[PDB]
Amino acid sequence: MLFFSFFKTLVDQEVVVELKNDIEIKGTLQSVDQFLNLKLDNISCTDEKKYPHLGSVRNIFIRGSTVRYVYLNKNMVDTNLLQDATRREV
RNA sequence: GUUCGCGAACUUCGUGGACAUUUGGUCAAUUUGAAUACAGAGAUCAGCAGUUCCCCUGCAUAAGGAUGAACCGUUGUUUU
Repeated sequence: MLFFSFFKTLVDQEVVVELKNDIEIKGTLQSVDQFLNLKLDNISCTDEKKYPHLGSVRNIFIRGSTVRYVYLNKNMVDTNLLQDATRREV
């Protein structure tokens, strides 16, 4: 519920998502749910070989388990609030 | 006395003017114990940068504005 909240707080965000099977895709995050899935608007290029065989796909739904990271910058994410939340929880 | 003019028989008589003078004119230079010299030793043409003041142009520093750029940021067996 902490992490879900955090994800929600990142609504409307151009972020790169590296998947398990060598798939790195950029996109503007829209919807966030209990199991941490990502629907990204406007799919753009990150790398040439790793980026998968898509083109006209402008909207996607990433399965939450298959993500390795969610590549944020240092100007795109919460931190000591998260820490506080963690502390509060057991 | 010395010249120029005119009257009478170049020559001479009768005659009217004019007749000072010197200072102010030393080549220097060198060889002398008068000779050599011989007037005395860079020119002209043309660039460029400098200096000052201005104007433009580009950069730098100071300051001081104006404005842009998407989008949210931080304190009982499949997604654990």
